[PDB]
Amino acid sequence: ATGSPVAECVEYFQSWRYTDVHNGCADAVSVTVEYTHGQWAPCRVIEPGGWATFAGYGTDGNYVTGLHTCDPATPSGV
Repeated sequence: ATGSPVAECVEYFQSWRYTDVHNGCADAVSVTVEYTHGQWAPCRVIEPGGWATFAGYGTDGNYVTGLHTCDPATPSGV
């Protein structure tokens, strides 16, 4: 309700250099993340209840600040 960055059911946490977005909508949703700079990862689809690792606020990274809902387009869908 309060934090609504993407499909809602997806929830990230910041564990140093690991922004774990755990979805729970029961459906696949594409989520993107906006970093303090941009370590290139602002679009990845989630599996129902799955995760999406994103370069957290590490010194070798940036810091994801906001999640965004992505449209059906994963980087390399083989």
